[PDB]
Amino acid sequence: DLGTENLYFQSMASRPHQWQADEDAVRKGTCSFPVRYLGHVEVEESRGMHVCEDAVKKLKAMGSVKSVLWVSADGLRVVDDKTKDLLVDQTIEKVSFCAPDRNLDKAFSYICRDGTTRRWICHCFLALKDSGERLSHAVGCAFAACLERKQRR
Ligand SMILES: [Cl-]
Ligand SMILES: [Cl-]
Repeated sequence: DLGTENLYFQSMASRPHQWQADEDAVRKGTCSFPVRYLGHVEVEESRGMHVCEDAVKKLKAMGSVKSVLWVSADGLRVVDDKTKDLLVDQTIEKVSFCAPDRNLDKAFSYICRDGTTRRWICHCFLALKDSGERLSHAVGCAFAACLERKQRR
């Protein structure tokens, strides 16, 4: 869809003195979060706070993998805890939108376009030690860092 959040505005709002460390970590490619990867789902939109919520409830009603979600300015990565296998390597430039969940506080998801499959694909998570919004803030820092480096280049 067409719809744009002011990234600067929401950066200034999200100021718990725990997330101060997250921003410098995302830029320095060291930022990680313990998660449970729910899976990917077809979604009818590139963005939507409720569109995500839906996609989460699809998977939560379907049937999860212990992993670590890594957040850098170049992309998001999910590494398996059991096998240490790289499960997901999603580039930050083809990520459309991300958001936490109004009704699942540990939930975090992001939408992305896959040009080969020609569809919008959500990717849901349940954080183990953190809140869903903490993760989303981290990925927003990526969105910012990306745009900022693309402007210099
Ligand atoms: Cl938005
Ligand atoms: Cl930088």
